[PDB]
Amino acid sequence: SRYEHIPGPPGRVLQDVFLDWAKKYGPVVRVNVFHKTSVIVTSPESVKKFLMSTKYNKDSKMYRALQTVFGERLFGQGLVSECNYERWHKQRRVIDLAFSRSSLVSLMETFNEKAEQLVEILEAKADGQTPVSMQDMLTYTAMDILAKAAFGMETSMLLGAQKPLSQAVKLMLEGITASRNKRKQLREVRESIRFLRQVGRDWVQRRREALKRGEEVPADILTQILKAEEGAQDDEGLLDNFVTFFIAGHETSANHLAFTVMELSRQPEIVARLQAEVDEVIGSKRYLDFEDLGRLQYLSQVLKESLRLYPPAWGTFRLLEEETLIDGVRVPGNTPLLFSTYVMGRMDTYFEDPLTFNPDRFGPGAPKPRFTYFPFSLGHRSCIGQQFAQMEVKVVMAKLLQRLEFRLVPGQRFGLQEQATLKPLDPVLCTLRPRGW
Ligand code: HEM
Ligand SMILES: O=C(C1CC1)n1ccc2c(-c3cnco3)cc(C(F)(F)F)cc21
Repeated sequence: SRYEHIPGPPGRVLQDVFLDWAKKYGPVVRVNVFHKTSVIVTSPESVKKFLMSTKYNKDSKMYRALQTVFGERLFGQGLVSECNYERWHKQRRVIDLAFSRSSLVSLMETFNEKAEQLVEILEAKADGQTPVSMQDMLTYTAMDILAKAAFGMETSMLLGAQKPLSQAVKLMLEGITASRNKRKQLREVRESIRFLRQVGRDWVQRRREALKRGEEVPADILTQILKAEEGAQDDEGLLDNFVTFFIAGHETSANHLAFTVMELSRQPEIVARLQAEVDEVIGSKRYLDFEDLGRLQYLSQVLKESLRLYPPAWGTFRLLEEETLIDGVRVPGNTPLLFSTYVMGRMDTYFEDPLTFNPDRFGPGAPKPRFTYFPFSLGHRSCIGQQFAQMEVKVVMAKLLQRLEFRLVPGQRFGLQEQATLKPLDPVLCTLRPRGW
């Protein structure tokens, strides 16, 4: 009853329903999300007010399904799911060191090596006939990159290894979804979460044993994850961040790559322009240097436009503590506010012809979106891995565009699914040819 006065209702996803309601009912709309009454806020004035202030913190109730699933601790109080400002700030500042310019520049070797491995695997299948799941292949690549870059470990998913680990991730993601929106499913989800935490325990032991033997350990994300736990009573905080980074550090990047390949399959002119750009910047070089990344300007725009229509992480929640007027609507105290870059990206009020894929929206001369576009969120709780992700995806995309032509298999859909994050409903099945053919 406390919300009844708020405007609202009395390969398609829940986010599409929210979009329809925002269009119908205005910038402040009552909705049910994660079993809780929330208010979706879609004015840029509100995005700015709430996201750009340390006064507004995440609503812990809306992160429960990341913290724990079916009684199994998952992300716990890791960097994404910690909602206490002071606890978050402490760990954020330590882990930030692993995302410095210099830290990220050193990762270019890993990015290049895994992208090269992917391209070689794909080239061998480029007979214009063999169907290849680009969603699967890009997910394996993202996983392999993350494991090496963040933890110094070789998952070798591109070689067909670690199928149990692949299964564990899938079931865990299904578990999050089931929790927030029987006997065998619970068993499989619980065991999957325990498995992921066990991988953490194993890899942490390997790190600590290497350090004690005085072997060479390159500073990485794990280094800082350990540093943040220096004098902790147990390893539960460490494992929280291990799992957080293990999942967050590949899942959204994989989704973003899959969406981009999927969309580009019906954009031949844009693809021809991307092919030309890659040809001009990197030529026949096997390896992309950091300085080459900045020169791939058109690719940068395509990837931004991809995130406008297809943000893997659709938004975020803040807790409104006290009754506040939001865009002429009285919103009661102790209310989750939902911010969605997905919704705002598809609203004609914010983007002309919103369903048109147009990289020119992000052109040098173009007016930059003002608080209407946030695929990495905004403010203090923005994505720590933004620059990491932007670099790795550019390396992967550039090498694909350098070497291969993709055709989406007829019947493949462009629809979305929500599985904790947004991703293509279909496997992005393509046939492939070498460039030139
Ligand atoms: C294209 C790829 C990516 C997208 C679209 C993305 C998106 C986001 C978004 C929207 C948030 C805010 C989430 C919230 O408010 O609940 C976030 C936070 C975060 N992301 Fe990402 N992300 C990406 C890649 C990565 C990578 C590569 C890493 C790690 C290597 C990562 C780790 C994190 C972490 C740890 C947070 C929590 C940050 C904090 O609260 O201090 N993400 N990301
Ligand atoms: O579920 C939520 C919230 C409450 C809405 N999330 C907020 C960001 C995020 C990320 C992520 C952020 N950067 C990289 O990955 C990943 C996932 C997961 F694990 F399901 F894949 C869930 C996420």
